[PDB]
Amino acid sequence: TLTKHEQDILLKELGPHVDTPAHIVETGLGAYHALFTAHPQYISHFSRLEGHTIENVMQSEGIKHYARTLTEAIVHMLKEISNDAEVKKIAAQYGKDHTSRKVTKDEFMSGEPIFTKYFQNLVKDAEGKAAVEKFLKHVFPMMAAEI
Ligand code: HEM
Repeated sequence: TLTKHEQDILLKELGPHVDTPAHIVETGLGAYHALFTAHPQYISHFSRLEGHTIENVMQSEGIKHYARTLTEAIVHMLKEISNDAEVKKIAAQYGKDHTSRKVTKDEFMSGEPIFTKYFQNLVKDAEGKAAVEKFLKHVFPMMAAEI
């Protein structure tokens, strides 16, 4: 399980990106710009991104909705990342948000390297970039097991 120290480093270094509603949305938008630039065929899987392609998805109203839900799901797991039983419970809930959707388990896991690089570019030092990678490597398989 991640240590309380690692939880503290993550919360401290990601704090300026998740401290206001506007910051939450800008952090999420960056994650989707990375995910869809690598895999633009994933836009079609999200119901509110109907009618859009890579040329115009980032300007949509629907992408702002998912920017908040993705980022706030991540911050909920970060807040409990040193509590093994709670983060496993939370991650199971977020994985279950994907079971009946159009996304495959392989597509879901393809987000790991993209979100790791993106979130690592938001933090300031190597310790925090390593914690971001450890965090995502721990929660991605918990969520993916529900898919
Ligand atoms: C850190 C990893 C991830 C987290 C925490 C996460 C979290 C979520 C959450 C909370 C929802 C529900 C959205 C809502 O309330 O509207 C959702 C939906 C969904 N996610 Fe993820 N997700 C992650 C990775 C991915 C990846 C890599 C994909 C790949 C395409 C993906 C595809 C989807 C799809 C297709 C939906 C359903 C959206 C709809 O049809 O409106 N997720 N995800």
